[PDB]
Amino acid sequence: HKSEVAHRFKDLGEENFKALVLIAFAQYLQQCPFEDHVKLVNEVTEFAKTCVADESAENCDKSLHTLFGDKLCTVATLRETYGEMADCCAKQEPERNECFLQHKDDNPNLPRLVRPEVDVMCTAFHDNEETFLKKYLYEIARRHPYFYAPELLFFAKRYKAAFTECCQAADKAACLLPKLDELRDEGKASSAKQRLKCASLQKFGERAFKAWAVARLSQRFPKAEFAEVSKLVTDLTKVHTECCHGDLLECADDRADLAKYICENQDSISSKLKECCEKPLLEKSHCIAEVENDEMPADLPSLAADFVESKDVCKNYAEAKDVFLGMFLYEYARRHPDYSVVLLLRLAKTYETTLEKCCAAADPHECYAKVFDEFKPLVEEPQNLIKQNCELFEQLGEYKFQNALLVRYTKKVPQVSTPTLVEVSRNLGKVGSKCCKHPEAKRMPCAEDYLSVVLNQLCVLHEKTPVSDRVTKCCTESLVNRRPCFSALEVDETYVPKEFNAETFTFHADICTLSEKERQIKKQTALVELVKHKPKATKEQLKAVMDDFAAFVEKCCKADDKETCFAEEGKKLVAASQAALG
Ligand SMILES: CCCCCCCCCCCCCC(=O)O
Ligand SMILES: CCCCCCCCCCCCCC(=O)O
Ligand SMILES: CCCCCCCCCCCCCC(=O)O
Ligand SMILES: CCCCCCCCCCCCCC(=O)O
Repeated sequence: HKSEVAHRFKDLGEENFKALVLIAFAQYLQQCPFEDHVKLVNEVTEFAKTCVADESAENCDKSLHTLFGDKLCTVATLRETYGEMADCCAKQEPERNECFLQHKDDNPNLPRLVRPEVDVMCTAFHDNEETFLKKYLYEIARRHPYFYAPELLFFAKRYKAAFTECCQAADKAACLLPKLDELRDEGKASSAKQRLKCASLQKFGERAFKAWAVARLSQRFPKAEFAEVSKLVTDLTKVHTECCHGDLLECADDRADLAKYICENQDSISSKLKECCEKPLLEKSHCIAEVENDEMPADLPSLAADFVESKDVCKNYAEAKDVFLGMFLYEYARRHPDYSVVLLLRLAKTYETTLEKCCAAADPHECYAKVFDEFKPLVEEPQNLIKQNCELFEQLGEYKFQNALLVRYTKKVPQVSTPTLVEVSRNLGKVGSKCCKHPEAKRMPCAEDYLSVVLNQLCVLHEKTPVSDRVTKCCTESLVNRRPCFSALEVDETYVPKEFNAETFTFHADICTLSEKERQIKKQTALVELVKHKPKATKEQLKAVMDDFAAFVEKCCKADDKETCFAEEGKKLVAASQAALG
């Protein structure tokens, strides 16, 4: 209407409004105390209500941008705390807003946010639920000022439900700790996934992005016509482009518009949207993004007629190459919800390479007659990797699977740090356990998505402290080529072994009184260092050692003296091992 603020307040509801205002202020004023933000929230909410009562009331017809920037510029310590950010206030909109946006600090220097003990958390949750949760929301938003505010709200509500259920359980910790871990990991991945999509857009351009959206939306909405998918791809590309620039309101409005269009057109798109489309504005976009794949229509024909048989392939291609490739991609993807999106794009690139060569060659239709054959080994490559790795997972369990991976990747890239090798290997093993309990139909997209996050963490860490030319290569490739680049890593025959360090392999009784988790990580750290010291060590030779180390740890955590069993048996274990592996 006349009043954007009034209109937001009506659409979100007072509770969501207050939480979004808190996140937004926290994201821009990363260094003000919680109590300051509480007071800004209350003033803004007060003013909002006046508008709701009367859109003609004073100031109620200013833009949300103008109101927000005005409010920021009234912060008394703005120059003293934020330095050059206060210079934004000398500008008029929209420059002022742009200026504010650029001064968000993606790397604030704040202490890590520690998880308190369970009884401490549950007690504060009971004694003042609202401030417990809102102060958490503030601590998180100010540490991640680009994280999309409504998704951050969706996480906050899941935490609230976590505390609600677990703080009244018999074993509070056993209930609560798994949920907090799950949520922390989902959140960190979700944020790493937003960042990664924006970086890929930048580096690879808008056409690769559109290719990716085609494949993905085509899998999702297999009954939509190409021109409907193409339309969503164009809109989605705009949404993601604007959301990467970072203005909350511009991103939210784009996301709302698309959700609305989709909901007004369910019968052209998918039959699984009814639920999402009935949800309030706040949750619509999010629910649609997560909607399960529609059913494939059923009597769909071979792509042969259109894409290989037809006289006109080269004509139809030449007339609009991306549209033709896009149609190829659409028809492929909609028939294959069981493929990774990156597999579909390799196949599209193969087809494109083939048309480019064949359509300019002596006999086009002869030249590309056999193109679909090129696809077979690109499909089977990941399928067979999934079966080889998942069989290994079933034989070993998760922990021993992680150990095999640790041995595996240490030999390939022994220049990687141990903590990186250990974190990534543990994490890849978690992808094992997650995705290998899916049936075939769902295995490839599972791995793609979870691998995408682990192999991005790997790349993130590594480009921060570079050490392997091979890893930097795989990290700087197209996202299409990232994972196969990693699967092609070969043992580093060039590697000079690490020199023996007695400390590295000295163990104390404190390890008997460590978490299951933390003991594992110390055993896995030693395993890596064992491989880094004896890289040519054999599978039988490694297992001999592990079996002895295992015996050792039971023995020395089972005695009346602990301290010296660990020093005494230790010296013995290490001696035995150093001559077993020659
Ligand atoms: C109608 C939307 C445009 C779709 C363009 C199709 C391009 C398909 C083949 C090339 C694959 C690009 C993958 C990449 O380089 O990241
Ligand atoms: C005395 C109260 C003055 C009212 C403050 C303005 C309320 C609107 C807040 C808009 C927050 C959105 C931030 C953004 O995306 O840039
Ligand atoms: C699977 C596509 C269905 C379309 C649903 C529209 C929502 C996508 C918006 C994406 C960009 C927003 C920023 C983010 O939260 O990552
Ligand atoms: C280089 C010779 C010193 C060898 C010392 C033994 C190192 C043992 C670490 C093995 C990790 C145990 C695997 C496990 O059971 O979790």
